[PDB]
Amino acid sequence: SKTIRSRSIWDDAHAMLEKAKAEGISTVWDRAAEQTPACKFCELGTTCRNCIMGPCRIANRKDGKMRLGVCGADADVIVARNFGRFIAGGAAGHSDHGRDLIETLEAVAEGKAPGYTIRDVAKLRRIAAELGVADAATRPAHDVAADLVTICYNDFGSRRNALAFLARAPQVRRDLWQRLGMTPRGVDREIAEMMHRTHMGCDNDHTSLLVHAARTALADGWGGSMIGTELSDILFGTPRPRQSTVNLGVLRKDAVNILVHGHNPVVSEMILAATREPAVRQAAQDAGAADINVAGLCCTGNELLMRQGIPMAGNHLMTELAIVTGAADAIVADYQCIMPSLVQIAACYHTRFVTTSPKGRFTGATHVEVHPHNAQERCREIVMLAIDAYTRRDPARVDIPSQPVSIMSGFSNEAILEALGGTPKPLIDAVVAGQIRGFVGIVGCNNPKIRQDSANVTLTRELIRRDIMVLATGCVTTAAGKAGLLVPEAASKAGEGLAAVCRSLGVPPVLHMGSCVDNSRILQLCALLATTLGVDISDLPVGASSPEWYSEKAAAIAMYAVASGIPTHLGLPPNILGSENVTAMALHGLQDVVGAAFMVEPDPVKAADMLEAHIVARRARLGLT
Amino acid sequence: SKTIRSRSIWDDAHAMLEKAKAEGISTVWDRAAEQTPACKFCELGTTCRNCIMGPCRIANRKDGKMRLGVCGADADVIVARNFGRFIAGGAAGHSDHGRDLIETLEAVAEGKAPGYTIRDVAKLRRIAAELGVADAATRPAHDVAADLVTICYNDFGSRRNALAFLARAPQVRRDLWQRLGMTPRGVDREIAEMMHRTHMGCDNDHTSLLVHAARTALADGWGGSMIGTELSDILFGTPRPRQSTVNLGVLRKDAVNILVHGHNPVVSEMILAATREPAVRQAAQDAGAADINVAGLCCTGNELLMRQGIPMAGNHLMTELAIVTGAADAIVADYQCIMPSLVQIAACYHTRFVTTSPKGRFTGATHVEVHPHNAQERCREIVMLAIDAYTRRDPARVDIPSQPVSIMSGFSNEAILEALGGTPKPLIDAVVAGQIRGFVGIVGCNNPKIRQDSANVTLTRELIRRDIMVLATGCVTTAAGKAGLLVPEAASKAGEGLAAVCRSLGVPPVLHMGSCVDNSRILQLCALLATTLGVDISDLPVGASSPEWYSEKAAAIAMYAVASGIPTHLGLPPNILGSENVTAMALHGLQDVVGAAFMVEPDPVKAADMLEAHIVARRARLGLT
Ligand code: SF4
Ligand code: SF4
Ligand code: FES
Repeated sequence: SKTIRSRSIWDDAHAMLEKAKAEGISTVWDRAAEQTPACKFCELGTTCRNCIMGPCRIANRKDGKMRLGVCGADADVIVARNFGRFIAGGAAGHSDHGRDLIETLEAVAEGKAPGYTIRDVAKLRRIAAELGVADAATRPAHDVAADLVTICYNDFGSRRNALAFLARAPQVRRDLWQRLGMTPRGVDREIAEMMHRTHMGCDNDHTSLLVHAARTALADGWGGSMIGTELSDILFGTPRPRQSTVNLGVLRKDAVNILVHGHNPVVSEMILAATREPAVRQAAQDAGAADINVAGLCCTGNELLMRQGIPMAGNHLMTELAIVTGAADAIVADYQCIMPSLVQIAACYHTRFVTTSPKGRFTGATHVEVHPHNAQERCREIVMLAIDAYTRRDPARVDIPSQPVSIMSGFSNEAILEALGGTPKPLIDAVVAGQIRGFVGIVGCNNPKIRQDSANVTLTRELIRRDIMVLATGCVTTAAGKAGLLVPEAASKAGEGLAAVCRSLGVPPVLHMGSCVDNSRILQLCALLATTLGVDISDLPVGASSPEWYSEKAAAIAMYAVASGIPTHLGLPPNILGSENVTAMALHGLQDVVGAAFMVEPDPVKAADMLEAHIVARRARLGLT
Repeated sequence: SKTIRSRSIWDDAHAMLEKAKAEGISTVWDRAAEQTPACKFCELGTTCRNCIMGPCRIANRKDGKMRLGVCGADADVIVARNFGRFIAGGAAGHSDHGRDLIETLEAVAEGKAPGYTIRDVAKLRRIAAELGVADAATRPAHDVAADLVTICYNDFGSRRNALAFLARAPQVRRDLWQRLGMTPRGVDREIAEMMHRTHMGCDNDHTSLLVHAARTALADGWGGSMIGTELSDILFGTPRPRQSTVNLGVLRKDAVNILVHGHNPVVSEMILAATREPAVRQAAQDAGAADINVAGLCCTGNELLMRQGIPMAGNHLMTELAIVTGAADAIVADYQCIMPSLVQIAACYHTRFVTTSPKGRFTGATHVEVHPHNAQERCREIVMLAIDAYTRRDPARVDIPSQPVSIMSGFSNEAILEALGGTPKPLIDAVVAGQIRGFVGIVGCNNPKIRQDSANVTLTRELIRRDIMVLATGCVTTAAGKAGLLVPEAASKAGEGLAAVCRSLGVPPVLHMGSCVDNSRILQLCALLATTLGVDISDLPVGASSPEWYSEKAAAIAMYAVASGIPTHLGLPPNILGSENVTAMALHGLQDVVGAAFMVEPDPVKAADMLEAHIVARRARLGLT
């Protein structure tokens, strides 16, 4: 229908929205329509529930009433406090993700994690030496792991002056954070101090609350997310370039289709291993299946895509539609961005909805809790549930749409530097020469307010055309992939400068750099370039963008990009427009403080113009053409 | 007027409300009226702002729409997540409070905190030995302090299985927390994990979220609050019984009046020490003042009351009215419960409003930031500001309304056990004999929804009539004090059994046990009694009540009281009544799990009936009349 066509740009999504409509299944778009219009105070941020002297709303009335809360807080404080807690929720998701990776590596170091090993021992020694472990190159790998585990855990403590990975930032960027009071000291500490500041009668200055919001988000990018990325590479291998496929067509009628959903790869890496055991493959064969086919959703799909080339089934707004195919025999979920509607839609079919984390509980789900010491045993049990669910699949309701699209994935910073001969010198020369005018990381989510991936794909096309290389992470990866932009042949869709560089390296114009925690790879690349050139990150021709973000995590990623000197664009505004002072600080004031600011622009073509203008100005300050 | 009469039960509050009305000064009651009626969805908790697919509201509509959020969360999840963040904000207040006391003690142990010492070396050695410091009885005091600092910091890390002070709870209670997965592991970790669970698509089971809320609150009472209390006694002294006074009459017309506001006594102890320096006193008398007069507000006033006997000017809803007296020459604030309206009301007078913590910033306030390495220097500077403001006090607008009421304060557990001869046996004997039928800790705030202190005083009167001893902390202290119930002579207002025990020990029927962190003193006392009798805290004839609470911290205290087996009464409900399942869990379901539950009752007499009934049932299970 006209309505179905306006919800997404993808054929596989349209087909499933027709199927869901015919079957009477409501989707995220339907509930988004119901929640429209939204509460004007909640939209603007001028509402507060932090105590039961309230709840309060700030209104502009003729009689001057309701200008302040019961405690006396004005709109600036109330909007800033809400935005501060919004950021802290996002940093906390990445905080727990990074914490689980430390526990897993500690379990490996102690020999209490059957089925886990240190896949990349060379990276473990490099990271441990970088963070100061003594004799990281020669001591036994388990000892080196235990000492890195200790360094990581101490960043989750309250005794550090600065996070351990903060050393990667240029000295000028560290001096700036120090003068401003933004230096992140502890991953959990900043979140706790934010929750304390936003309590009634604590931090009642909107400038102070936003400064600590930056510090909280910086504890994510250079802490929770960076620890998660680096330890994931140690535990499961550093990504290298590889081919794979994307979209709902990666589901097979003839196979047990297991969709992994969530973020943490500690579970899905063992799910994948259980599917390869001979006895488990025998059960699938005894059930009439040709194979066991694992496919990814959202960031845990990105994780298996970067390290294993596991095909990605879809991104955020594709998750419900993947069950509508009738071929999803099991959804295995850990945490974050797993819509509870999946439980009800799975109940419409044979699909087993299996939760695996103590933090990711869903009423009505099948809970098989997974920890490092039992993951190999539990994941074997979970795949068996999927094989059993496969036997009850109704074939008359199976409709897997579309043909999978080829993609190239696995562009970690190690892979990037390897493709350049080992140093960033060829990369820097291309920028100086003007072949690659700059880099933009397009990151983030889908959002029902925006036609699915319309802004992600348009902005990607606009940027590579202007010789601006795109680094894609998160749910943008699937948008760039389904658009055919994640393959080296996509250089024909770039400008002459970017196309020529890409064709000499054999890489696509859009580099898939992983999941949402892997946005720390972009911080690492930016820090590595600024240090080499002897400048700040705010001098590099770079930018960040999330045209269709939804989550608190995307807010925290955008905030730590801005606080790190990266001009960051958002397609939709946060719930802050009720305060002009907070809005001006987010859009303009931060430029005077951290060298970068937020941009809110729903037109992806204007967004490309704005990101390009920042790049052009930074190129001028570097003395480039 | 009739309106002024309905806002408070006290004459000193009535006089300042009459004064503020003639001077055209809006108070917290005026703003509460503007915010009434409140938003229904915010009141019920059935609104969510956790992502920008929303904001969402859950409504009971005839057309069936808006039953779920955009992500699919129902009312049970949305209300439970809101309550979880509500609890986390309260636990974070106490967390940063305890973290600051660890920092002060560490600065003292390092010799980098002029003017601070270890005023109770005896308690330092006892506590450090209790938590496992080697040779704590004989090693140098600073060395023992450094080891206790390390132990305390580790509870602010992520490597422990249980907080250090949890060993105080009886084994049966620790085994229960373990089976339920409620054991608090890290003060900051539980807060960070709660913010992760409440992110979209993580924890979507209201039972699970509520269980982690109890864990998050238990990390407060047995962690942040208990560390804050014990380290404050080590740094500033263990409280002992002493006489003092309460209400706005503690302000002197002929003296420089410095009101200390907030929670942390690291500041106000050095403020008081600054007013006792001879050269500082000479400056006040050279300015025309008879002396410098320090008086307390809220919990930092409780701290100076417990350890120094400093008179208390008032509690929560008295803070604005204390400036309206015209005699408040300076307000010294740290953090929590400091209404931003105090800056505006101080601007109506000569009053200087001074902030001292980097976490408690107020636009327009005079910021003199205090840290252990410069507190002695800065606090002298703050008192000099107070003397200078005193020279500008307009005498025609001064109106100190009442005569202070005598109180007795300082009833730490150490003081209680000393009064009993060193063992709990005389107390246990009184309870077995029926002279003291039970204990109820009356804790918590004021709230404009309830006539100030009307429910606090009425419940306190009702409980001591029934031979139930009351333990008072927080802003209840000022209510019980102004009603004359904090002196030994108040035994005449108690039943025959409690009066006899009180006259025998020479103590009041209401024992002031300190600030809001000092509610950990109540947990310690219950744990000591349960351990001595070989039962659970849920077997003791005990109760908790906050008849006029408002803050997130009061909610957190109530949650860890219930989770520890103490039946807890709230005069007003949290924003949870939009979910019957969550309300039934808090009011009934928790009884089957932790042995206690919440009670919501705005009638203080019925609150006494419910509290007394729980105590009677527990006396029966112990085999008592
Ligand atoms: S903190 Fe202030 S603005 Fe927020 S609900 Fe409480 S009284 Fe209202
Ligand atoms: S988390 Fe769910 S209920 Fe809350 S605002 Fe987002 S979509 Fe709505
Ligand atoms: S729902 Fe209460 S203000 Fe938006």
